[PDB]
Amino acid sequence: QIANVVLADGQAAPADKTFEPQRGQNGVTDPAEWWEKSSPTLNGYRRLTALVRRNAASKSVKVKVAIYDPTLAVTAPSTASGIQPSPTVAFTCPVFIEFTLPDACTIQNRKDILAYAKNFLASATATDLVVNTAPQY
Amino acid sequence: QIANVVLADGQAAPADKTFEPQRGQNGVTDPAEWWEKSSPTLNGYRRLTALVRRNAASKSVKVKVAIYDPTLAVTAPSTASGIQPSPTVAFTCPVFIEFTLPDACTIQNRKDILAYAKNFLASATATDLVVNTAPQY
Amino acid sequence: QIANVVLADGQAAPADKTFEPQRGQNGVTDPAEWWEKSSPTLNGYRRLTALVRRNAASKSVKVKVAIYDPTLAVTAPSTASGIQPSPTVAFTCPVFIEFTLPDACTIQNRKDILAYAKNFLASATATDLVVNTAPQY
Amino acid sequence: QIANVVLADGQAAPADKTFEPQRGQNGVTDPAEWWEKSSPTLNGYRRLTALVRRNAASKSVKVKVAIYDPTLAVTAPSTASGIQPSPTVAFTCPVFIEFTLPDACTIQNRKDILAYAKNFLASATATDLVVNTAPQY
Amino acid sequence: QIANVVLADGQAAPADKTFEPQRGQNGVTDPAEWWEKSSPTLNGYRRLTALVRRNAASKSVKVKVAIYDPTLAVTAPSTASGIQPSPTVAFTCPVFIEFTLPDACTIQNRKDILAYAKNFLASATATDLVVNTAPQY
Amino acid sequence: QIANVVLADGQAAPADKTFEPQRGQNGVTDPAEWWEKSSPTLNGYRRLTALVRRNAASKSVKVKVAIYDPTLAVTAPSTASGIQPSPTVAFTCPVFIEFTLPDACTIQNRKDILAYAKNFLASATATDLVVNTAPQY
Ligand SMILES: [Ca+2]
Repeated sequence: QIANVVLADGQAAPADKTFEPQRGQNGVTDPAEWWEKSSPTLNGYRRLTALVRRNAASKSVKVKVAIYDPTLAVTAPSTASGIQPSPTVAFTCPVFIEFTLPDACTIQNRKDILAYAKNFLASATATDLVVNTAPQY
Repeated sequence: QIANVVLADGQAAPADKTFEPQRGQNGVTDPAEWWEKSSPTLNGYRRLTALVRRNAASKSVKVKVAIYDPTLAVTAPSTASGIQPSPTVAFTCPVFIEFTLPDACTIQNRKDILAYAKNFLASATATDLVVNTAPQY
Repeated sequence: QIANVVLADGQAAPADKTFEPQRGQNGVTDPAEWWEKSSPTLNGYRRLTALVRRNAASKSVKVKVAIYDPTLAVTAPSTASGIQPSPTVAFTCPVFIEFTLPDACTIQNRKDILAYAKNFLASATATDLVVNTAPQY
Repeated sequence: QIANVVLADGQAAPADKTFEPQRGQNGVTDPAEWWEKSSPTLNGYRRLTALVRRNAASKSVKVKVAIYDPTLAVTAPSTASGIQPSPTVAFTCPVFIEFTLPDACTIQNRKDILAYAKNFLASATATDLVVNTAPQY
Repeated sequence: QIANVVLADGQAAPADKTFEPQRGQNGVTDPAEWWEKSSPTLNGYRRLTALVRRNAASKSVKVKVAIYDPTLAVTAPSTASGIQPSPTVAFTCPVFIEFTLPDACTIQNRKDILAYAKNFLASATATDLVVNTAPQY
Repeated sequence: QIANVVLADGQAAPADKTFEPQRGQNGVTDPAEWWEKSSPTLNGYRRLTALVRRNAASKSVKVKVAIYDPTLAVTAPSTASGIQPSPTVAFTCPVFIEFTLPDACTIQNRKDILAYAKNFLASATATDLVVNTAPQY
């Protein structure tokens, strides 16, 4: 069932960011969505989308997850020819994650694949890969 | 620099699977690759690919990671009209992970996004999502 | 083997700027690269590239080194958009250095040529040449 | 105006090599040139060229320096008794150095870039690079 | 990762020749290379290249190794007094070694084939073949 | 003169596999060949070919050696014909070795090059290279 999810950010001391749910997954067209509600306006909310859809062509199940972390732009009180500007997004950092699981697969295989993903993302080589934006020479 | 990466599988007690490197990332066309070497033939090797490529159109850096976990099929000593069969793959479970990081982003933003990914993948909602193949109702 | 390089800027009291290795050279095509990471964004990094490449045509070995020092443009919050733009580079100061070493080249000759280069660049005539942008009339 | 330049060669104790000014910088067309004039043949004169020219289109100042160190060779070793083989130029070790300084450039930026160049060339990584003939892997 | 390699030359008592790693294997494109760096000239460096690449079409792994031993020659014997003739490369003795291992290949088969190669090269028939320059009639 | 060659396979306790001479080399066109005769049928023989050939173009002498180790496919009585097929080869592991020896080549240089080859193939880096199919990263 759906409840908010708590993700610890990247710092010395992690600070838990809570994503409260906004949508349940309906059918396979619509993914379930979670919003952080940290900043005052919507543009500052961090987003989490998750969709489990069965693909009958491949006789398999797909799992798509997305994490959108937006950072707002630095504003100024005096905007040209008009009003003080509403807060806007300067850029946003996404993660996309896609698991695919065939129909003939084991519960053990699913646990294997998920643990491989989480342990790699913890691993220092993934940290080198994303934080330093560096290849593997 | 490149060294093998150790990922703990999904069990009661994790069993470390070691991926020894086979390729370094060359340019942006070619991703760096790691092979598990657990099974006797190649088809049983588990794979890990990682590529950091700068996309100049979006003025940003992309990071693509893939984990391929194949399970072999159950063979029989007597194959029709010929020889005992070589081990073949029955199916394979992949993860794909894509980070994108704009040029104007902070080291803090990169650490944030990676920690969000790893903490979610550890989270029980991600476990519900992949292991049980269940939506969020 | 690759390891960060520490160069001292020109001032009253010079400061050690450390170029951490961000990409190594394992092939002949693409040079090795070091990134400073003083500024918070990728644009503000100081760069150092170094390629050693055997040229079979001249039966020789070329060594190309480049040092890029960018001066980030002062970015103020927009007078028109009210929205401070992502940090940009107003201009960059490069050095390019090329050594060529023939196949019949003594270790002593290599030491000689590197010494002439470094001692000239330290020399007050090189200072008159680059710092004061003055020729020898 | 123009003055001869003395550089320390690479040895246990550096031996000052003096480059006499044999021609000064014409203007913006022909670079200034200095000649060591140590060897008895004109072959073994070491050379130094330096030119400072403002590219008005690019609104910048280019500074080009070159150091030419020749190594000679005779058909057969010298006897000091009869007519002996005149020496050929076996090879030449050049350094080329180029600075480019945009027109709206600080004197402090010029000092910075020259310092980065000279401190790097003194650095042991530059020594591993050029003297040892080994790239950074 | 990559480590220098020491080979015993042919003499009454073998003299260990150490090949330092001057460049590692790029990926699947450029082989790893090792340099002896014993002789004073760059001519007399002995070379070792090794590349391991999976041909995906042929479903196999190629392993290519090459050993380059140069022998130098001067126009006239050295005097140690005056300017002397720089040395030319008289000739080079290469070995090329290629293994191909199909994808469905046993680790025991790999051990077998490498053992056959090494034991043969140690064998006195290989010695009669290559050292003595005499075929098997 | 031709005589059988005895090579030791890689195992716990290595076994001497004897290649009996089955065809000698008396001409330059076709190499000499040795057959193992372990298996009962011709397909299961291990092969060794060796050609020493003077190349007048390069004023040199080439030596080509090849070792073919076939792994016979497990042949079970037909599931369809009920008739076990004649034994076939599922795959084969070759080694190819090429020495080239110029006309001006010292006996000592030949000993050197054969020694470098054999000692490298014995070397643990060669084992990491072929047995583990791993590059030098
Ligand atoms: Ca490396």
